[PDB]
Amino acid sequence: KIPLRIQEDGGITPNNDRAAWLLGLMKPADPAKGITDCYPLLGELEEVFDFDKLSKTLHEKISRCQGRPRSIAMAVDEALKQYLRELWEKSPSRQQDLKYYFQAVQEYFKDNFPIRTKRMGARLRQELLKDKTSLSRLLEPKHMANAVRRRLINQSTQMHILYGKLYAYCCGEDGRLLVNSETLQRIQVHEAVKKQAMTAVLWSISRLRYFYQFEDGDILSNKNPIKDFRDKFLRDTNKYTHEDVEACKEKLQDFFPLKELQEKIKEDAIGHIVRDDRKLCNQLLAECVSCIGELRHHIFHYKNVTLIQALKRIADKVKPEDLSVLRAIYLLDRRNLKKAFAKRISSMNLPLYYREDLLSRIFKKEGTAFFLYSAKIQMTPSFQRVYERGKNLRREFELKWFRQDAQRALRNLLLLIYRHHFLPEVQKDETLVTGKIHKVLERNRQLSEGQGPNQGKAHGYSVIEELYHEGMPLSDLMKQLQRRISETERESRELAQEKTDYAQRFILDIFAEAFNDFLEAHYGEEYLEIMSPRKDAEAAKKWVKESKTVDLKTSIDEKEPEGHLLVLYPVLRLLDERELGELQQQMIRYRTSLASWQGESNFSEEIRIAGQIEELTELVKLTEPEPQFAEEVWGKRAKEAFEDFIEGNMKNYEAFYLQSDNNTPVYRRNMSRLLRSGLMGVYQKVLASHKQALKRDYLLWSEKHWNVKDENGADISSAEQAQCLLQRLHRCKLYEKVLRRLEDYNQAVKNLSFSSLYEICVLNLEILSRWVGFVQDWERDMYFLLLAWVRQGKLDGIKEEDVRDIFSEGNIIRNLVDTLKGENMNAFESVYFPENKGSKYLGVRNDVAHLDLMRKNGWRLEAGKTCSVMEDYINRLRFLLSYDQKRMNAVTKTLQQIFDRHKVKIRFTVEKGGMLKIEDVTADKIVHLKGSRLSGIEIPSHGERFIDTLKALMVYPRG
Repeated sequence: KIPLRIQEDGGITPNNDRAAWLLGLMKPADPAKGITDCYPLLGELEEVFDFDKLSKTLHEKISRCQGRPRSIAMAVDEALKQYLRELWEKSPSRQQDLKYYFQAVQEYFKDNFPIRTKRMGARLRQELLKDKTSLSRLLEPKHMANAVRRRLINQSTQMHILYGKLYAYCCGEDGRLLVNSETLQRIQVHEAVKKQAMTAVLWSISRLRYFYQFEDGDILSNKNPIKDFRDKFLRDTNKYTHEDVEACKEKLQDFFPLKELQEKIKEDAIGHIVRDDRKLCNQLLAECVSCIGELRHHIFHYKNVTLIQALKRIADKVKPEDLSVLRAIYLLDRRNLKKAFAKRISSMNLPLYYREDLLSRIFKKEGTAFFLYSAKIQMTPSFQRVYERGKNLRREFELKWFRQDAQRALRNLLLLIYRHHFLPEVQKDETLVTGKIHKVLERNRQLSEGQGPNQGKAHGYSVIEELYHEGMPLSDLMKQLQRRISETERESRELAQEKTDYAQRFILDIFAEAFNDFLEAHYGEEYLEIMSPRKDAEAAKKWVKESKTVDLKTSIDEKEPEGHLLVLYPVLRLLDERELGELQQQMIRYRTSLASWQGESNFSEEIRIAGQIEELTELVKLTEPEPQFAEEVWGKRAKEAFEDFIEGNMKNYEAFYLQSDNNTPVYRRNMSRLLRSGLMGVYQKVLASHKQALKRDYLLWSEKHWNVKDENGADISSAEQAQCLLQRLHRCKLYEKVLRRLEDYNQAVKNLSFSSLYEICVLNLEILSRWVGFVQDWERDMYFLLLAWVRQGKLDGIKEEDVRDIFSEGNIIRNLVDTLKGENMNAFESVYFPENKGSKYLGVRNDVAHLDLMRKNGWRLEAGKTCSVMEDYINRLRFLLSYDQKRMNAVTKTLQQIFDRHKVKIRFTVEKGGMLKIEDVTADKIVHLKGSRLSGIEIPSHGERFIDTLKALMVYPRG
């Protein structure tokens, strides 16, 4: 049962004694009164509960355990139960509160002194029990009393948040969602999509700050100072010279297609605006502000329970009539779906490995069924996972497919058919996927019988066979498979991974079989040409000239863009590829969850609109502008962004930057991506004393001439021979230097080509995006916390309306301080951690939400501070998220996961007062020839320069 029940008169009543007890725990007291504790009942209980005698008795019991962690744990638990029992017996008047208090202390002692060590944390705690200092600290009467209080306080806060969400959704005006068991899941799904949508909005505002060259101010506000600045921006010739105009147009080009728009109008109402460079930039920026500004103050607030309803409301206010420039760009990019696929084909070396006749055989065949984006539902595997599983399934067999730059082109070719042609047909008919289920199931049963009886436990598809009969559609079984994943994950973290693996393992098998069969029925004879990759220089050149003939099929109307979809376009076009993917997956999860529901609203639009948004996301990704340069552009932003990272002068290193064009011409693809991210301003100040392009790396690349010889004594003079030599041994110390030389060669080429710097730039944006997500979780939690406090008369002088003004006006930190005064401010501050006080960690939300780390000014400290900038944010963020646990300690857990993804390791040390300091960032150790014969060769996954320059970013100011 849900611990709260929604009444007919608008109130909410606890559904259990524990719920009411946790609801009534908090009772604010003003500093004028003697009471300074917001939880006086806890004070009375800790006065009753003598922890000194507990500590003394437990120490005496442990003294006879001879230091054995298991014996110590048993002694503590028996003495615990004894002491709890006489405390219960001699205290009859307060038994109800004591019940929950012994529940809390038992939970604490079970967490710290685990009886059962089937989990890693329990084993680590038992190992820590060996240290005398650790046992002495854990036995402290006080420390052990404060932690018991904190566990009770955290439960009270979390139960109060549940009150806020139920009132905000199911009791606001007319009960938008009927109260039921499924209510909690529906609210979580609605909140998840909104926060991600809000997260994408904050990333777009950074670009507006970048374009206007304006900071420390709300660019989206309509007050007289800021509004006047934007209206006359880039208009006055006296203040904004033509060179200033050129710089702004260059930044906008990386995101919006401007040269294409100007060319189209010249070939052919709004021509006067576009023909002038000054007016085109001014008008386009203003329309983005109007769409983003109203989008910011619509996702939250209460007239729109769903994100879709918030989009319709903005569409009515912001019509396409004043969005004329946005409409023109939308129509151009939708119409330019011919070139978009043409450059996509060339980008993956497709025409430089295959002839035109075979390429036209697949794509252009009496009208193609290549759709831009299928309505593929959640859990459908991506191409990469199925391809890796396909070869592994072939590995044991070594079907007719999944056979083995040559392999890169084959993977790229098979990706295009999978995601553009195979999936839409799977959506139409499900017999391709559902019909192949039995073949996978029968194969695994034979595998199980091939093992010993002692190893045949936990058959992989045992549960799947129970769920599966003959007749359900793919989606229905897909819902069934997802149903088992969600239900089991709530039971145990250990079994969640072991049972999410068996579900996904079957998922990879079933899709591979259908993909193989589908290819036979459609191509048949072009098979042997597919895996016959032939290099051809002249083939690529003709495809570049003769292009823009391949066609795609979309459901988007070609004449009238819809009102709601047009609002999203400035937000989507101002995001990077990493952010676009994250938002797209949320709509897939949102739409899929909606389908399983049977709510009494008939929907019929949320499902339809969500599919439209996903298709629009794919269109934006394909039509990404690709301006090479305009001759002078090289002697511009591109030049004044990397000269400080290169030793000597650009006159040197001429051989490396003037190689064959291929896919990396005189302009580096990485060098263009670094500028687009907008972080080069930060790196010119932080990583200034780290030369990315050195002479030592250049000398090693050009003058190759290794002393190494082959197995026959012949010298190696090219990396191609060594790679063949390295792979030849793959299929003693002589090959020690062979792979070491290649690894040292790779580090030089990665440093010179700026591929090492781009790795950090992707790494840096992953850290920032996670911190923005933490802020969104905190902001929505405080909204529901204050909402419940206003109800049932817990806050004073704060009416219902004032809370909505704090979180829906701007500068939440400022309004929260002003509105909450005296008792309320003290009551609100009783949930966080005073670990190192500071009394200013609430101000880190502005630093994260506004993305101050993406600017030169944001990378600065104060006189008092000593820890580095990255170390500074972590401490405040941990304090900010200290209102509840898990999230507080997830700041460093996700940071380690992100570094793990890049094959790097980071370590943190606990200082005095709980402050965390970065000790070192060490590279991983990838092993080749593992286990086989000699001990596995250990080599770092990254070079010396990459680790050193990554270290400086993490500790910019100092240690």
